Amino acid sequence: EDELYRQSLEIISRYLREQATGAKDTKPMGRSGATSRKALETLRRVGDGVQRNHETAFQGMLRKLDIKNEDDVKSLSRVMIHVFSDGVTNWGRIVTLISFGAFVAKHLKTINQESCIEPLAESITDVLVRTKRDWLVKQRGWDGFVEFFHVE
Ligand SMILES: C[C@@H]1CC/C=C/[C@H](O)[C@@H]2CC[C@H]2CN2C[C@@]3(CCCc4cc(Cl)ccc43)COc3ccc(cc32)C(=O)NS1(=O)=O
Repeated sequence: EDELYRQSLEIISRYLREQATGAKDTKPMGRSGATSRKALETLRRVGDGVQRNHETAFQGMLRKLDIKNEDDVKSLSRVMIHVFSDGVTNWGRIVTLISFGAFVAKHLKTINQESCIEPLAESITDVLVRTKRDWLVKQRGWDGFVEFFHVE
């Protein structure tokens, strides 16, 4: 019914949850599982590097957002639209979107608000898919993501 949304949510939710808890989800992927698995391998390799390369800026933005509760987490959609959607789209910026999401997910675990991680992943997915579908489709979706970051 909306295959790109469903697959995006699975990849994003899995990465954020795994980043927060330190444990891999053992459940099978849904449809397009082969691609989703490679997308997840790519985020672990690339997204983890991004959180370190931008550590000071990431810690700074986190502090500025001052996330304490569910209402603070709900406020993030507006900021993501402002910063991510209102700019050039490329894979790098999409990785920063998702990687900073993981950064926030880990924060939510530290403040014992782990229940907000899946809603956060839904919000990120809404921003990504619902504001950049045209670009994502043209760039071959998650297959394109995997191809873009491929290690020979
Ligand atoms: C060179 C650039 C990366 C480094 C920039 C870091 C910035 O200082 C802040 C640290 C977090 C980033 C702001 N923001 C983080 C935002 C905006 C802040 C709220 C938020 C919340 C969640 Cl859950 C996820 C993302 C975000 C929106 O997503 C992006 C996407 C691309 C770039 C920036 C960005 C963004 O600017 N990406 S980029 O690759 O062009």
